[PDB]
Amino acid sequence: SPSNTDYPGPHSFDVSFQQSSTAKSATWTYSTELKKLYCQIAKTCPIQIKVMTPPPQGAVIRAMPVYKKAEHVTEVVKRCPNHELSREFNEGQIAPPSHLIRVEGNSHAQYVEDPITGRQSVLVPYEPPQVGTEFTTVLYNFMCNSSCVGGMNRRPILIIVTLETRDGQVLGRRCFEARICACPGRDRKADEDSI
Amino acid sequence: MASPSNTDYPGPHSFDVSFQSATWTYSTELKKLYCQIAKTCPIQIKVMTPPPQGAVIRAMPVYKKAEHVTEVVKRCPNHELSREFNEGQIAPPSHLIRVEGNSHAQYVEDPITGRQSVLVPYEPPQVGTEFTTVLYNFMCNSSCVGGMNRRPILIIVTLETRDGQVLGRRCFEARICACPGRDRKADEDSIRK
Amino acid sequence: ASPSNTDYPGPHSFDVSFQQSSTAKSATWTYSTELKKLYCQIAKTCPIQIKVMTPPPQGAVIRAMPVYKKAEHVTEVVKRCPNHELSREFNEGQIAPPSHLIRVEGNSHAQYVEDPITGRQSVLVPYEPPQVGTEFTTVLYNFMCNSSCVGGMNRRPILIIVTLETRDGQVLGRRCFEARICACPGRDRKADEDSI
Amino acid sequence: MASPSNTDYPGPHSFDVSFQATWTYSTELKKLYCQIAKTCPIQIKVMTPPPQGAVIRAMPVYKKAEHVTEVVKRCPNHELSREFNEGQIAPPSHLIRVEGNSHAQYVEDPITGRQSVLVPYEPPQVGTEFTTVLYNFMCNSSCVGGMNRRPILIIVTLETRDGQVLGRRCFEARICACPGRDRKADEDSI
DNA sequence: AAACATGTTTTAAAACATGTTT
DNA sequence: AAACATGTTTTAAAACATGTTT
Ligand SMILES: [Zn+2]
Ligand SMILES: [Zn+2]
Ligand SMILES: [Zn+2]
Ligand SMILES: [Zn+2]
Repeated sequence: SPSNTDYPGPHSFDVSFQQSSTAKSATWTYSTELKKLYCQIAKTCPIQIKVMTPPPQGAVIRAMPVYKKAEHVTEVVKRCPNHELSREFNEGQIAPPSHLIRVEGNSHAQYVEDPITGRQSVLVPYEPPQVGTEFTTVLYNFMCNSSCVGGMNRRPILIIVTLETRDGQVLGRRCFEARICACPGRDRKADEDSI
Repeated sequence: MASPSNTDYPGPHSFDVSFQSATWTYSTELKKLYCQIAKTCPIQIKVMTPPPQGAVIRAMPVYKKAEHVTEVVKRCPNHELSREFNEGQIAPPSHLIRVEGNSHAQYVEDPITGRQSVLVPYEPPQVGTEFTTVLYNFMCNSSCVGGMNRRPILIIVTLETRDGQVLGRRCFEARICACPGRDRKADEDSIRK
Repeated sequence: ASPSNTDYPGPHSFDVSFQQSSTAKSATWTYSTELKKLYCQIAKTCPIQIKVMTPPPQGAVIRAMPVYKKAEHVTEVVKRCPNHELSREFNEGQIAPPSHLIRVEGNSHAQYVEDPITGRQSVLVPYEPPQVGTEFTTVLYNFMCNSSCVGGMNRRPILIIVTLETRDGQVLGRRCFEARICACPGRDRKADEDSI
Repeated sequence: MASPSNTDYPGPHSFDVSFQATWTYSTELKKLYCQIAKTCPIQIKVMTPPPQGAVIRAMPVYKKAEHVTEVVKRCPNHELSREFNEGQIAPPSHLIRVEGNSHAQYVEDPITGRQSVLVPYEPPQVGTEFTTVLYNFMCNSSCVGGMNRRPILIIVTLETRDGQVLGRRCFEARICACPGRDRKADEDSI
């Protein structure tokens, strides 16, 4: 299984979330001290990238899901069959109906499965912020609930976003848990009460 | 052309269907069948004069709400592809309704309408029995995402001539769920308005 | 492969049967003919009646071998649970291997045997014709574990396979019956009977 | 010698044991009902600190005189089974085990053949009034080949580094499958 | 024999988790 | 949001099966 350890690296690589409009019906929200994303299915979810020094030539940003619990860590993470086949969300998408993670607003995006591992992940060419901007924003879409039967089956997962050299050398990586449910607002308020 | 009829039609042979926290339960006041997935469901047929020759009994599911009637009712992709319940089995894996205990049961998909149903040759009751019994199995829960997506359905059991002329028809709503007992009681209190 | 359990009267019309089952409510054993099943308390002696219609050959023998009833289990040898196999109780000064489920009492020629390849255990007795004026040759069997013995039969039904054989193990006849070794043969039998 | 004593002896340090489902304890019957292998928390209390290498020993013994002389051990089934015996520092025969303490040491008396398990005594955590010991019982009371439904008593003893007894408390233990049911049973029985 | 004892299974009820409707 | 809907899990109670005690 692939690494899931925070490694800031040569470019002080960092992922973070802009304000989580606590406005009850927020499409997604983020608990900082839980290191957890609460996102509704398919809704676009902006992620912030910051680097302390410019990265290599044609560096890239990969996003890969993986289960949290040790017992499942071995098993790939993809969309449950119901979702993989159903008409919704698939319409005319440049992404394979199996991949749980999609990037929005980037035709340079490119999805991928590893012949060997057969693990699914989406890559995007790193691109520095615009003038007077501190972050590079990447738009993500998560295509199944963390409760789809025939998929995550209510089995927690976490996203492993990593920065890499055009040829796969790991320049940095960060990780957060992701529960994609119907009420991120409520499921977060509650999670913050279990303690 | 139009969506299959759902009006009761006793017909010339006075065709009627009836039912005897168990595997299922039937509310007569709501004409609705509550039952667990894949479990066996006994349905009682009754006629008052023997039906014709190759007379058959066909069961076909169809959505209850007008908003959905035009969509064929089938199993969700999950269940249709799963190994579970489809191992040794002659029912095409997509068919919602199956019949167990009858080797003559034949599944059919309309070449034009694409509708799926399962027929059984009609046979009179056993000697001293008043009912011909048919054993039905329902292969998806009503809530199956990718399938019925909790849209209510009606079962349309129809007595037909060897060549598909309808001789009788009875209907009832079917709610395939995990706790027929609970859910039925729910609907019952719901009207306790 | 798993040994055969089909009745085979054979050339000598070999048959097995049981005398009165004395019901008594507290009988040490009882046999249901309609279920071909023997109900009997552990260790208590169990008389079985053999009958032939023509004398068997020379060193002809009678072998009794237990085997699981259900296909799911047929391949597992039937032996005593570890508790009983190690206990002093019953193994006191016995000539019989402490692991063997079936024993025969009252016969010094009885010989226990474990198949070197199959590992199956059985007990043989040299065949002897009935006493003068008697129609049956009687064999006294003892069953050393209750059916429910954890670590052993674990409530898996068994069948007893009594077989008439040639001095060199060629089978001449075979009869079978289910055996339920329990604490209240009376109760349990009545149970199975009401059950149907 | 004679069979180990079972009389309560608070001793100089006012040694006492008590209890805070997987188990339940009846105070009126001084009897512990609990499932096999499931963890059982027991609360020790002293009023003055025990000596140096002071230890807490737990030893099972039959309750009825008819049986007191027989060592209490695991039935052959459980003693040989792989189940509960895989990676274990406890000898597979010992009825009583302690979980969560690497210093726990099992012992068999060379002469009496009795088995028990000791744990070095340690004062409660700061702001806690009880030292807690986690006990596991590895056979049901009914185990054929073992306890064969003969009731037992647990004898938890506070001892000096060299086995001089400083305090002793006792309680009956019934290891079964439904502590709840069985306890209610004994309660109605009276 | 009848009543009990006691581990297992079956059934029933609540409680959860989480998506939808009002 | 608040209430509901609905499959899963947890807990509780009965019912079994079967050996022991009275
Ligand atoms: Zn899905
Ligand atoms: Zn389905
Ligand atoms: Zn045994
Ligand atoms: Zn044991």
